[PDB]
Amino acid sequence: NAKVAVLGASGGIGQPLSLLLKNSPLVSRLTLYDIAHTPGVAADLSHIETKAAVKGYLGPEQLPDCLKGCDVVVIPAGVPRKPGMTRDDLFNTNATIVATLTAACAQHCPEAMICVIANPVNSTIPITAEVFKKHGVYNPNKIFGVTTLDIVRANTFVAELKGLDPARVNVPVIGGHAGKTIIPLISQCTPKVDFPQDQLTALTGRIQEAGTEVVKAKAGAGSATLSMAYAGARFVFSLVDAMNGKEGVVECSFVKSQETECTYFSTPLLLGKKGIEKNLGIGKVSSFEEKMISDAIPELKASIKKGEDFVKTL
Amino acid sequence: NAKVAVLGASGGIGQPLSLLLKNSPLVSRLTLYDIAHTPGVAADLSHIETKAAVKGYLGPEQLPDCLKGCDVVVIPAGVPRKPGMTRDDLFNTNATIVATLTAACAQHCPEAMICVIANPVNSTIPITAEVFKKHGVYNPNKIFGVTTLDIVRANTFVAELKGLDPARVNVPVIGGHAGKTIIPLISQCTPKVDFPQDQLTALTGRIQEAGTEVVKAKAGAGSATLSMAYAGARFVFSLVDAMNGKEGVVECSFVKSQETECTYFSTPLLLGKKGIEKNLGIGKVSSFEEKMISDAIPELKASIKKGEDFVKTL
Amino acid sequence: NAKVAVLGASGGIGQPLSLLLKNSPLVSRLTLYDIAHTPGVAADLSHIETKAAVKGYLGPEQLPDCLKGCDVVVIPAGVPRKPGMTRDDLFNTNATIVATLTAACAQHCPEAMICVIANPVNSTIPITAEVFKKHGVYNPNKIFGVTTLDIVRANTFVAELKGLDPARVNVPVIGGHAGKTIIPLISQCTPKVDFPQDQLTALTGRIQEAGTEVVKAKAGAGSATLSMAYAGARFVFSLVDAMNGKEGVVECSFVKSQETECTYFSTPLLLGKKGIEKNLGIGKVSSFEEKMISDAIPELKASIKKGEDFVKTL
Amino acid sequence: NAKVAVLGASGGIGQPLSLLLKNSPLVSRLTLYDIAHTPGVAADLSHIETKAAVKGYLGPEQLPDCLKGCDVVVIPAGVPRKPGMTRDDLFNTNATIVATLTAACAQHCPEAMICVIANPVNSTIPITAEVFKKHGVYNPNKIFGVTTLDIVRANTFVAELKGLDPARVNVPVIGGHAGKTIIPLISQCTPKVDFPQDQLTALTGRIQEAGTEVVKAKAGAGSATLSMAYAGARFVFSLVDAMNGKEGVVECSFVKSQETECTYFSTPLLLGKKGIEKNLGIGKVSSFEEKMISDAIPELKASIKKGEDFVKTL
Repeated sequence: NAKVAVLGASGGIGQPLSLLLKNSPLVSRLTLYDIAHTPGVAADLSHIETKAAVKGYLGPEQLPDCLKGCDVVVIPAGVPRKPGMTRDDLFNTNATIVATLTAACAQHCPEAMICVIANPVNSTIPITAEVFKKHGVYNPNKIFGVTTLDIVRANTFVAELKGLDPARVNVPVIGGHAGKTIIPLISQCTPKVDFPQDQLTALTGRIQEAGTEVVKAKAGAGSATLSMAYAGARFVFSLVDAMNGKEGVVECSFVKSQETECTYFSTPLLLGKKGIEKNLGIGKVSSFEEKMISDAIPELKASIKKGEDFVKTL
Repeated sequence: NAKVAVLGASGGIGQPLSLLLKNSPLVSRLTLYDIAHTPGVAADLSHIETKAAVKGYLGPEQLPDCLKGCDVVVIPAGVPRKPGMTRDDLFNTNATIVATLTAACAQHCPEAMICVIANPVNSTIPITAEVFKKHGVYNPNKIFGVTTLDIVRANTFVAELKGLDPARVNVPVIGGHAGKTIIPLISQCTPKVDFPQDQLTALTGRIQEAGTEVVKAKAGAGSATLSMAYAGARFVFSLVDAMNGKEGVVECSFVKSQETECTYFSTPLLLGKKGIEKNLGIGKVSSFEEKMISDAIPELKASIKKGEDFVKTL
Repeated sequence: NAKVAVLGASGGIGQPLSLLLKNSPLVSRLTLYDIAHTPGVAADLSHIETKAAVKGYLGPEQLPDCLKGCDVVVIPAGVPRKPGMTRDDLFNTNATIVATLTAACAQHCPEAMICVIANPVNSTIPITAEVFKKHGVYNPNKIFGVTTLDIVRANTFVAELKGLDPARVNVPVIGGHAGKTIIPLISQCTPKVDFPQDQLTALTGRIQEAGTEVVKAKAGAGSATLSMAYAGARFVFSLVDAMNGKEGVVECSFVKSQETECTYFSTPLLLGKKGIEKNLGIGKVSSFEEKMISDAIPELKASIKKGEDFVKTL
Repeated sequence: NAKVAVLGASGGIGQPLSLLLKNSPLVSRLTLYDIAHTPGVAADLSHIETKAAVKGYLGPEQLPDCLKGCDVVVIPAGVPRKPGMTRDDLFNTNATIVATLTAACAQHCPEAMICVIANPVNSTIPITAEVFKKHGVYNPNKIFGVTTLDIVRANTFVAELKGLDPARVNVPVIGGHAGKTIIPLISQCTPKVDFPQDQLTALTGRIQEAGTEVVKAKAGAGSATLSMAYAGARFVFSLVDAMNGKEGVVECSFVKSQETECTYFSTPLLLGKKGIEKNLGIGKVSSFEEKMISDAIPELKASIKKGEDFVKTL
């Protein structure tokens, strides 16, 4: 009986994401928000033979009605990358977007799970947290930076190289969601896999640059949409399952953390009825993986401070 | 184990359809075709953690490679309606698209199952058949006009009026896929439902004009995409299941038919390893439903001849 | 000091057309209307260092304000063709667009010159006329189906074949604006040009199919925009010159006509202070050109009745 | 006689710019380049009844054919701003675009005038210069950062405030093209105008933020396109006129400079057959203007350095 809001539902990620959500028997009400096209998207989806009641909402005047009574809010809203851009180049525009939408969440559904897809996640989660603090309703167990696509990619790339079924591969990925902050823990992969250091370095590099690879491949027509819809759907379903009392639900996500000196960090999280049940931590890692964690912390701290400083000027 | 081609994979229907197919454990290879953007879409989808190998093809030169060894070909390729248009306003453009694509199918994967989504279906299926006849490889048990969205809509609308779960509702829909040729057999609905004639006529009208309702809702941004992807995926999965040896698989579809005076007609079909195993026919219908069939036949025969005459001029 | 309104100013034709008008010393006020994006287009254009005052209007509330006091209204509003479509395939969408916009013109600037670009012109001019008749303000000397791009094309193609300066070439084009109804009168060209038959036939066909040529070349990204903006601007400037009292201003345009049995027809028109001063008629033509007129008449009459019937269904 | 290449001809600026160039009797050959849509744009423009021969080129394989024999190359190519973005956010994308395109210019038409519109101009001109240096063909009198839109805006705003014909207004604008580096010299305006400091400050701020104002007004639909096409065309025509031997042609442009400590800077330039004939310098300025110059130099220096360092990484 989960009530889910999608903010940015008319965009490239938002539409196929809303489809996957509508198709699931976990969702009872699907409220869609954007600045354009939502009524059409809602009409389209409302015809699908599943139980989820689909409602479309349009413009900041209707945003409160979209959020009212929501259990989960997913935020794919945001400007995508063009070839040559870094995720950091999107900060100025997407920071304003996230601050506005999460302010409405703080006011109208403060108890909801907030899942931010909007890049750069390393900065937009700190923004979300500070906005919630401003409204006096900050719960760090309920705010999630969606990094699930990194794990999905890692699983796929490991499966391809080792001739495995990616459905039965699980690579923990930690740190953040940008460049060298993406740290795939191949040593913790199930099933156990052994790559030589040159192949391991190549695999790790491809995981880190996978987003840019897709941006390049689309050649100006945006960034990952369909795989991001898949990964965002996976995360929401995991979260909704856990809220309904499903046990053993573990997902990596960029959250308020005390695992490192970084105040926000991605690690495997046991999810439960109140959101984050337990942060399962970094765990035992190789020297190579330790080196990556060390190199990533400087950029993570910088991205975090950037997001915090943006909210200070509001 | 199925090898599925999606012709028009970069379009509004094509992209979410390709996503749903990539997510399926029934698909082992997914080849995508379009005249633009296919490499970007293929790169996007290839990151998803499922077994299906994804490959993107671009331009008519690469169309043969896309079709090589395919088991099922799905054709969402086509121009969508704008508000005010009838499906027949798309005839000239989509007839040419279907004629070109199905000609490539006849040459390069004649044994494959051909699922045509491109509208107007009442003419484009006749076009497909005549193209296959011209190449001397016409198998009427393997060419399908996808009407599944009509059934999906009928199930949803009946479920909403009776307060049922759409997953437990099954409404046979017969005839064709345009206006009054869409004939929902509410008298054969499982479970049995009783409407007074005024509500039954309103429900019947809603099902018939649902496509136009979505076009009006999208207000220039195309026609049904996400619900059509769902409906298209449903039909493909039913078909692939039946091909692997699943029993009792029944789907309505616009096909070569001897059930009425129309040479092509939509009825529930028992699917199997060779495609259509048995046409289950119209069955017993109400007087109201009998009148709808009688009134639809002239339009169906007209649309069929229009498609046949188009191929005849080529 | 002309006041010009552009209805559909945010579209593919509208924006470059608006630029050309803003750049002209003949325009003192430029009012722009559309259902989206107009404020941004007006803001952009308002920075240009010419005298024309630019104002952007958005939505039905503001449409009357755009039209009040206008000398000329240009209506590029309408959906463009995709490859394989005929101009007639756009009728059912563009008919309502033209009906709505010309009704506002009839109410708010009935004395203005009404220049309809929206296709299919052979049907949308009849619509415009009947709308003006319904409002009791029909002046056939002020309603113009813009065929100017046919003449511009003919001039270019003749000039290229003969190696002439296209600025010194003038080819009358008569009939209508769709395929075989486009009748270039190469026999009346200035300077007089003599082509061998095979070149003459190829030239004539190229002129007739030029729009489809551009649609093909654009491969789904619409139809002629930049050259249509040029041609539309040329026609407006000719109208304004004539309104300012310039002598001998001649333009072909699709207008109410008694030159043939067709109630609307394009011929060279002497323009004056009140619009059409004198219809100069078909004049002396060749046998090849006479046969083209004969072939065009049935299609034109069909297109005209289609537009007339549409208004009668309202 | 002038052969002009437009690199980025299919974009928002490129299309209307190409139209204005096609319309000009100063242009005899027009070559259009982009990575998509160019064939359609070229076909469209090739129908216009002016002498300029139009040809379209698609993809890096055809870029050399586009550039050979060119007298002037204009580069509007580049990603536009979204609301929130600074021009600096576009650096990474547009730097790569400019680096690639200007490398091709240095290889295939090193004698051509190079007019860079792509922002941030304060960095992309340094990129252009260094790329030409690498190929041993650097001519600083032929490389221009197009700042003309700032002058066009200043003229319009001054004219509007004083009720003047903007055609008779001329405001020199110096420095660069980004925020506080845009320095309008109102003290050197012709005709002489007098504003109180409060008005002068607001007018000055209005000119500096004009680009951001349009981005806001377009609300996500890009940045200035039509006015930039006007301003780009103006500059190209001034340059081509000067190349034809017209005397007294003066335009402000961001060029290699020794007028200040900045190695690149915008001031009024006397144009001629060699490109830059003479740099006319800053001239006599007010205290207010002197202060703006002092405050801008640090940012200009950083932008120049940033561009130079980028080329080192290639």
